[PDB]
Amino acid sequence: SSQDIISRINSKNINNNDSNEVKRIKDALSIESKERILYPQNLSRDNLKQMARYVNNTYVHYSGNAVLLSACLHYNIHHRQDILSSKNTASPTVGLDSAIVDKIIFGHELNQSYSLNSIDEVEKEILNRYDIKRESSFIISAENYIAPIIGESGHDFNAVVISEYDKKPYVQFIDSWKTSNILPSLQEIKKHFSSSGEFYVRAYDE
Ligand SMILES: [Cl-]
Ligand code: NA
Ligand code: NA
Repeated sequence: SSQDIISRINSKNINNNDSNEVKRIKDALSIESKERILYPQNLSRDNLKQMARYVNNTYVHYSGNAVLLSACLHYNIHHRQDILSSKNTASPTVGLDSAIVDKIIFGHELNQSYSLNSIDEVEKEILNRYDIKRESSFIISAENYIAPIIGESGHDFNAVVISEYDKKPYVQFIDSWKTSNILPSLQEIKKHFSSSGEFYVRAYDE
């Protein structure tokens, strides 16, 4: 599947209004294809921390862009391998659309949920999907995430359902961009939102 990403990134069939965005992705993205030991089928919380650390290969003093980081991490989780990572030096906020990122990484726009009104409701929706279909990995899009200095802004992050021995499955939120706290608790991540709340969930399906 990594070779498909390479084919799409380099293709000539791109509207030149998108070519700058695609060049930004190309410059940021690294693809490690060497055959290595996979992560386990049943992921641990520790596995998620290692995966989140891997995707964010930005230079010191650069933050990268959450839309690209979250897509990379989602892709890696899906394949149970550290394949994609970002060294993006471009803006954390502007110049990357989730639609273009999804087309590049996954080969299509991912289907988004209906809008959810709180991170609590996100958690419940994800647990519902896990209960019914055992869907366990998602990209979360938030409309009014409070980022340092800039304030309310769109933000993408991840969530994975972790199933530990003899414990109820729980949602682990993962924010590979927020390197101060890459595995926030619900309570912690809620601090970054006021009531101005809108969230969407999406996931890659093969
Ligand atoms: Cl910014
Ligand atoms: Na950095
Ligand atoms: Na935090």
